[PDB]
Amino acid sequence: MDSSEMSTICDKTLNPSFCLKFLNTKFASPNLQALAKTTLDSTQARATQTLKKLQSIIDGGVDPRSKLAYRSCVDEYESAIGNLEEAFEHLASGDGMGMNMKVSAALDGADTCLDDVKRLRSVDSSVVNNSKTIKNLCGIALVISNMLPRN
Amino acid sequence: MDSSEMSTICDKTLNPSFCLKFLNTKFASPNLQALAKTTLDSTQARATQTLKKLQSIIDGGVDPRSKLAYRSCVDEYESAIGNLEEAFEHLASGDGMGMNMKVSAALDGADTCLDDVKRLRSVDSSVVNNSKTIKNLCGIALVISNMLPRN
Repeated sequence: MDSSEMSTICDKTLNPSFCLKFLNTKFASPNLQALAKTTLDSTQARATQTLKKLQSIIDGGVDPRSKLAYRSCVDEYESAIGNLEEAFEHLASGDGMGMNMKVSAALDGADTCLDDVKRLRSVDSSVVNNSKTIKNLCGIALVISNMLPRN
Repeated sequence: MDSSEMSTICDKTLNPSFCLKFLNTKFASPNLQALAKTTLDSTQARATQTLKKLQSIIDGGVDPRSKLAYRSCVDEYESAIGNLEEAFEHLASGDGMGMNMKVSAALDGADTCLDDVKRLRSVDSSVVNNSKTIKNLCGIALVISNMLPRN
């Protein structure tokens, strides 16, 4: 919370100290774990969505050529999901090293689906955006995991 | 979130803009409603606890003199709870005016239990602290409600 507004508010109560301690406790600047935990939630969500949509596009039928490219993405994402899950376990264990390994793996995954899908004459934007989004997110996670305190 | 750390983090990703937009969205400085909403939650919680404990002290028996002072507090708090509930409805409706009225009412309530209980030779600290705490909290709410945009 803005140190400004916080003081602008407490400096009007019959007990600034209490008010300041309360607001600071309630709206504190995020810690590294929390930043990482949020980022992984977003990536896991995004990935899950992509996997549900890839399966969909495939289930409704598509030309032999696309169906192959997409089936590729499906396999890539199933791995990605798994890696992200493990990465979450590591973040929980405070293992930034382990987390970093895992997220990198997922990032590739996302990246690979993109490749396996670029040469298509037409692609579902949903899958492309999500894959790029997931790469951006994963990038953030990688940075954060590095700042996690090591052994 | 610290504009510093935020930049310290995004300035290491292959896409600062995205990362910055993400983190800023995810960990944004609280708005007035949110500050008020949190404060009321804390006060409502605190009040409810006090009421459950006042009833308790009374249910287990106490000398005629204390039982009267406490029964007083019970009535004061039952009103306080109600006022706080209404205040919550107002905050929801964006009625800072209405909210302010209601919280003031509760503040008194808290304050009154304190009076009705000071002349006792001995008091349950739990009830005293909670009442002072609730007054501090209510104070914050009063300030905030005033900054809520008016008609």
